[PDB]
Amino acid sequence: HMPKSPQKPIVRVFLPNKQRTVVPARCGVTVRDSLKKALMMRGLIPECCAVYRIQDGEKKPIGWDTDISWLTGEELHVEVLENVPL
Repeated sequence: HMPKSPQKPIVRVFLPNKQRTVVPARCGVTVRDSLKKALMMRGLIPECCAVYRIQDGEKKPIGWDTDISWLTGEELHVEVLENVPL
């Protein structure tokens, strides 16, 4: 056994209903494929969830299929497009 080793570059994603998670920013991997676990455990599909970052005080939208490496050290916030789960 060894202690935790988070010595990797990461991204801070805030999930709906006061939840949050941190994922390692890897080159080649998309934000979608990174947060797929977080979405799954929340029961949310990527197409019903919107992501944005804050730059110079402005909220700019982000595509799920963008490489998470582009967001190394960014704090993301998720929005629910349709709250009622069908």
